[PDB]
Amino acid sequence: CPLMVKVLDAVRGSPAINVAMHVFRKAADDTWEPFASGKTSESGELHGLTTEEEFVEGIYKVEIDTKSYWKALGISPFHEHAEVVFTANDSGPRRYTIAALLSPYSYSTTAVVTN
Amino acid sequence: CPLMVKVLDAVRGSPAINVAMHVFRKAADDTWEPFASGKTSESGELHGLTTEEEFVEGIYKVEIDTKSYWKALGISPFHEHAEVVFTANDSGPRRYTIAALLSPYSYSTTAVVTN
Ligand SMILES: CCc1oc2ccccc2c1C(=O)c1cc(I)c(O)c(I)c1
Ligand SMILES: CCc1oc2ccccc2c1C(=O)c1cc(I)c(O)c(I)c1
Repeated sequence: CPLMVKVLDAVRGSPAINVAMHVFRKAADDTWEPFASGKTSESGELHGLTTEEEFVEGIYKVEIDTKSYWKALGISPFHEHAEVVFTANDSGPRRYTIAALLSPYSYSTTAVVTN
Repeated sequence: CPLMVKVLDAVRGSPAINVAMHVFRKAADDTWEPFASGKTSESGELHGLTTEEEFVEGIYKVEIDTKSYWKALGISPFHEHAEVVFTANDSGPRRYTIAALLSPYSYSTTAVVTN
């Protein structure tokens, strides 16, 4: 699992469950091409998005649909989505965990990158 | 000043000075059109982006060039940029501060919306 995404809820102190997200990869013409998508599980984690063969060098974007998550909880959030953009595998393959911690008007994102 | 941006540095404990950013407004065809841009001041703030007349309801994206900021300090960053995508809503007189707190492998953003 070279790319995993973990989402937490800072209001409830819990994993953020059923959070949809889309992953895009920048193509040679500099447009965003669909790469993978999914939703977080009961643990707030989304596994199995890609494989080591498919996950080549490039610039990737993870668009986390935080708006839908908050609205289903009756909260009108500030952000449309949390957007994480990064170069992957520039120095050879890595494993990437993209984490997001969500509040209605704020979010943080970090990456844990291992060899 | 209906819209202001402030950027802090979590490694140095200081405003993030000379950080470039562009603001985009979502167009009818889902494209991002340039709206405003600038560089943060010695206080890490960017003022005068727009006016109340021009800053109408809609979806806006602030794209913060965090990669160049870290490169200039000699620090290897994870993100290509920090993106903040939000809907501007007319519900009372509102002034928006978009803030970002930067680390090489992590960032946080929040909105301080006041009257
Ligand atoms: C931005 C997301 C985030 O905010 C934080 C605030 C305080 C401490 C950690 C975090 C954190 C994490 O990244 C994170 C949390 C867990 I639990 C975890 O298992 C993994 I891997 C990553
Ligand atoms: C993500 C932005 C952010 O990260 C933080 C981490 C800890 C405490 C506060 C913050 C903070 C702020 O909102 C913020 C900070 C300052 I100083 C400020 O002048 C204004 I307006 C806003």
